[PDB]
Amino acid sequence: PQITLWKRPLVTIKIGGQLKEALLDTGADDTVIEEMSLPGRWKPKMIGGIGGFIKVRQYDQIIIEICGHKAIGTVLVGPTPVNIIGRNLLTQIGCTLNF
Amino acid sequence: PQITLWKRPLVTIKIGGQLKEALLDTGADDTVIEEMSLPGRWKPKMIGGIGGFIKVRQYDQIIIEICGHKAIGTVLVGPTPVNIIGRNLLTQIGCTLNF
Ligand SMILES: N#Cc1ccc(S(=O)(=O)Nc2cccc([C@@H](c3c(O)c4c(oc3=O)CCCCCC4)C3CC3)c2)cc1
Repeated sequence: PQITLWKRPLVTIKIGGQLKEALLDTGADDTVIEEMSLPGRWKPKMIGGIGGFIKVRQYDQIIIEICGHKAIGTVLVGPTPVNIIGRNLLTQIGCTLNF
Repeated sequence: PQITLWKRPLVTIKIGGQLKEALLDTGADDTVIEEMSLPGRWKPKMIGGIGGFIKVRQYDQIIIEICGHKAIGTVLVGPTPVNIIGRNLLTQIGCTLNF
């Protein structure tokens, strides 16, 4: 739908069998979820942000049901303070910025 | 106009007279800009990023032209990786998220 930005755009995502809320962040390239157990193999890597870099585990092709729609792609797991849905998944559910 | 998220939603902003590149970040509450000279008096602030917190100088009433549209609000100046345009100034231009 259309989402106004007076409030944090927080949605409910279904991932790895668990429900979690996340923030739609158009600024982020990837999707960073809090430390949790996901199945598969992963390669460790470091993403940087405001404040510095954090070490994370990159799992490939994971399915996420972000707000009623499914999407597949990479998910980085680690010590992030908030669950963030980034560009690599926002494009899959057809999200655009309009003004 | 309408922006698809296949590439970084970078825009040309005009602040302080200089032209700068900025990222439209819907997850960011406030606008954070790399170091520079702005007018007035400031207050201190700490904003929480993915990798931790950083200290910033808050300036209010700053005139700013986000790709054509001119908004007037608070800008935080600090040690950021890239200039971010947050919701405080994104609601001023009428920006929304659609899908
Ligand atoms: N929930 C929440 C929430 C908590 C704090 C804040 S805050 O005070 O605005 N601080 C604040 C200010 C500006 C941005 C941010 C975010 C953030 C990004 O969107 C991006 C990156 O690192 C980040 O920390 C990576 C590279 C730089 C830009 C690209 C994407 C946080 C939400 C994840 C937080 C905002 C929201």
